[PDB]
Amino acid sequence: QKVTFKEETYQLEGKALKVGDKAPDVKLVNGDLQEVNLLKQGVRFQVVSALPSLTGSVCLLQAKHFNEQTGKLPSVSFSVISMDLPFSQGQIAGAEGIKDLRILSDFRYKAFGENYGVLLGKGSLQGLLARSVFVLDDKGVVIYKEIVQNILEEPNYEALLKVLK
Ligand SMILES: *c1nc(C)n(CCO)c1N
Ligand code: NA
Repeated sequence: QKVTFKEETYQLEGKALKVGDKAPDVKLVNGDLQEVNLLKQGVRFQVVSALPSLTGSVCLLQAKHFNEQTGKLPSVSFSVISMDLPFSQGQIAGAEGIKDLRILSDFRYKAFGENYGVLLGKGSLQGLLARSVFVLDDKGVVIYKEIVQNILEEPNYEALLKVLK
Protein backbone atom coordinates (compact mmCIF):
# COMPACT_ATOMS: atom_id res chain seq x y z
CA GLN A 1 0.00 0.00 0.00
CA LYS A 2 1.31 3.49 -1.06
CA VAL A 3 0.47 6.86 0.62
CA THR A 4 0.98 10.23 -1.21
CA PHE A 5 2.00 13.72 0.04
CA LYS A 6 2.22 16.35 -2.77
CA GLU A 7 5.16 15.08 -4.96
CA GLU A 8 6.19 12.39 -2.38
CA THR A 9 5.07 8.71 -2.35
CA TYR A 10 5.55 6.63 0.88
CA GLN A 11 6.07 2.92 1.52
CA LEU A 12 4.31 2.24 4.89
CA GLU A 13 6.73 0.75 7.51
CA GLY A 14 5.78 -1.78 10.24
CA LYS A 15 3.56 -4.93 9.97
CA ALA A 16 0.43 -4.86 7.70
CA LEU A 17 -2.84 -5.29 9.72
CA LYS A 18 -6.03 -6.69 8.02
CA VAL A 19 -9.74 -6.71 9.10
CA GLY A 20 -10.17 -9.87 11.28
CA ASP A 21 -6.52 -9.81 12.59
CA LYS A 22 -5.97 -9.36 16.37
CA ALA A 23 -4.36 -5.87 16.66
CA PRO A 24 -1.51 -6.03 19.23
CA ASP A 25 -1.93 -3.99 22.46
CA VAL A 26 0.77 -1.23 22.35
CA LYS A 27 2.27 1.22 24.95
CA LEU A 28 1.55 4.97 24.33
CA VAL A 29 2.01 8.12 26.50
CA ASN A 30 -0.98 10.32 27.60
CA GLY A 31 -1.26 14.04 28.53
CA ASP A 32 -0.15 13.21 32.14
CA LEU A 33 3.11 11.50 30.85
CA GLN A 34 1.52 8.22 32.08
CA GLU A 35 2.14 5.04 29.97
CA VAL A 36 -1.21 3.54 28.80
CA ASN A 37 -2.20 0.43 26.77
CA LEU A 38 -4.02 1.42 23.50
CA LEU A 39 -6.81 -1.21 24.00
CA LYS A 40 -9.41 -0.09 26.60
CA GLN A 41 -10.49 -2.96 28.95
CA GLY A 42 -14.05 -4.11 28.01
CA VAL A 43 -15.05 -1.45 25.37
CA ARG A 44 -16.85 -3.15 22.40
CA PHE A 45 -16.06 -0.50 19.69
CA GLN A 46 -12.56 1.13 19.95
CA VAL A 47 -11.97 3.88 17.31
CA VAL A 48 -8.19 4.56 16.84
CA SER A 49 -7.40 7.57 14.56
CA ALA A 50 -3.70 8.27 13.68
CA LEU A 51 -2.44 11.63 12.26
CA PRO A 52 1.01 12.71 10.96
CA SER A 53 0.58 15.96 13.04
CA LEU A 54 -2.18 17.18 15.45
CA THR A 55 -1.20 20.86 14.72
CA GLY A 56 -4.10 22.50 12.78
CA SER A 57 -5.44 19.06 11.71
CA VAL A 58 -9.09 18.54 10.54
CA CYS A 59 -9.44 15.67 13.08
CA LEU A 60 -8.55 18.02 15.98
CA LEU A 61 -11.33 20.47 14.90
CA GLN A 62 -14.05 17.73 14.83
CA ALA A 63 -12.52 15.77 17.79
CA LYS A 64 -14.65 17.51 20.51
CA HIS A 65 -17.95 16.76 18.61
CA PHE A 66 -17.10 13.12 17.57
CA ASN A 67 -15.88 12.35 21.17
CA GLU A 68 -19.31 13.55 22.53
CA GLN A 69 -21.39 11.45 20.04
CA THR A 70 -19.17 8.33 20.66
CA GLY A 71 -19.23 8.86 24.49
CA LYS A 72 -23.08 8.72 24.52
CA LEU A 73 -23.01 5.49 22.37
CA PRO A 74 -22.72 2.23 24.41
CA SER A 75 -19.17 0.75 24.71
CA VAL A 76 -17.57 3.07 22.04
CA SER A 77 -14.13 4.63 22.83
CA PHE A 78 -12.25 7.26 20.71
CA SER A 79 -8.39 7.52 20.75
CA VAL A 80 -6.29 10.00 18.67
CA ILE A 81 -2.59 9.06 18.12
CA SER A 82 0.35 11.17 16.81
CA MET A 83 4.16 11.43 17.12
CA ASP A 84 3.52 14.86 18.78
CA LEU A 85 4.80 15.07 22.38
CA PRO A 86 1.97 15.06 24.99
CA PHE A 87 2.78 18.70 26.07
CA SER A 88 2.17 20.02 22.48
CA GLN A 89 -0.88 17.65 22.15
CA GLY A 90 -2.28 19.00 25.49
CA GLN A 91 -1.80 22.68 24.44
CA ILE A 92 -3.09 22.13 20.81
CA ALA A 93 -6.17 20.24 22.19
CA GLY A 94 -6.68 22.68 25.14
CA ALA A 95 -6.47 25.65 22.69
CA GLU A 96 -9.32 24.15 20.57
CA GLY A 97 -11.49 23.62 23.67
CA ILE A 98 -11.36 19.79 23.63
CA LYS A 99 -11.65 18.42 27.18
CA ASP A 100 -11.19 14.73 28.22
CA LEU A 101 -10.15 13.50 24.75
CA ARG A 102 -7.93 10.35 24.74
CA ILE A 103 -5.05 11.92 22.71
CA LEU A 104 -1.95 9.66 22.98
CA SER A 105 1.67 10.05 21.77
CA ASP A 106 3.64 7.25 19.99
CA PHE A 107 6.94 9.21 20.46
CA ARG A 108 8.51 6.91 23.15
CA TYR A 109 8.41 3.43 21.45
CA LYS A 110 6.85 4.06 17.98
CA ALA A 111 4.91 0.90 18.98
CA PHE A 112 1.60 1.96 17.28
CA GLY A 113 3.34 2.99 14.01
CA GLU A 114 5.43 -0.26 13.88
CA ASN A 115 2.61 -2.70 14.92
CA TYR A 116 -0.32 -1.14 12.89
CA GLY A 117 1.88 -0.64 9.76
CA VAL A 118 1.40 3.20 9.48
CA LEU A 119 4.99 4.45 10.22
CA LEU A 120 5.92 6.55 7.12
CA GLY A 121 9.30 5.58 5.56
CA LYS A 122 11.97 7.66 3.70
CA GLY A 123 10.76 11.21 2.79
CA SER A 124 9.94 14.61 4.41
CA LEU A 125 7.34 12.92 6.75
CA GLN A 126 9.62 9.92 7.66
CA GLY A 127 8.88 8.62 11.21
CA LEU A 128 5.39 10.29 11.34
CA LEU A 129 2.12 8.25 11.30
CA ALA A 130 0.07 7.85 8.06
CA ARG A 131 -3.49 9.31 8.25
CA SER A 132 -5.47 6.17 9.27
CA VAL A 133 -8.45 4.94 11.33
CA PHE A 134 -9.03 1.50 12.92
CA VAL A 135 -12.06 0.15 14.80
CA LEU A 136 -11.11 -2.67 17.24
CA ASP A 137 -13.51 -4.86 19.29
CA ASP A 138 -12.96 -5.64 23.04
CA LYS A 139 -10.67 -8.58 21.98
CA GLY A 140 -8.43 -6.20 19.91
CA VAL A 141 -9.59 -7.77 16.58
CA VAL A 142 -9.76 -5.25 13.67
CA ILE A 143 -13.47 -4.60 12.81
CA TYR A 144 -12.60 -1.81 10.28
CA LYS A 145 -9.31 -0.44 8.81
CA GLU A 146 -8.81 2.61 6.54
CA ILE A 147 -5.45 4.17 5.51
CA VAL A 148 -6.07 7.41 3.53
CA GLN A 149 -4.30 7.30 0.12
CA ASN A 150 -3.63 11.12 0.29
CA ILE A 151 -2.08 11.95 3.73
CA LEU A 152 -3.68 15.48 3.60
CA GLU A 153 -7.26 14.07 3.25
CA GLU A 154 -9.65 12.75 5.98
CA PRO A 155 -10.85 9.12 6.37
CA ASN A 156 -14.28 8.10 4.89
CA TYR A 157 -16.77 9.56 7.44
CA GLU A 158 -19.82 7.63 6.12
CA ALA A 159 -17.98 4.24 6.31
CA LEU A 160 -16.71 4.92 9.88
CA LEU A 161 -20.18 5.95 11.24
CA LYS A 162 -21.86 2.91 9.53
CA VAL A 163 -19.50 0.54 11.51
CA LEU A 164 -20.69 2.22 14.80
CA LYS A 165 -24.39 1.46 13.95
C1 LIG B 1 -10.24 12.53 14.03
N1 LIG B 1 -10.08 11.54 13.17
C2 LIG B 1 -11.29 11.06 12.94
C3 LIG B 1 -11.59 9.89 12.01
N2 LIG B 1 -12.20 11.76 13.60
C4 LIG B 1 -13.67 11.52 13.56
C5 LIG B 1 -14.35 12.34 12.47
O1 LIG B 1 -14.18 13.73 12.69
C6 LIG B 1 -11.54 12.69 14.28
N3 LIG B 1 -12.14 13.57 15.06
NA1 NA C 1 -13.06 5.61 7.32
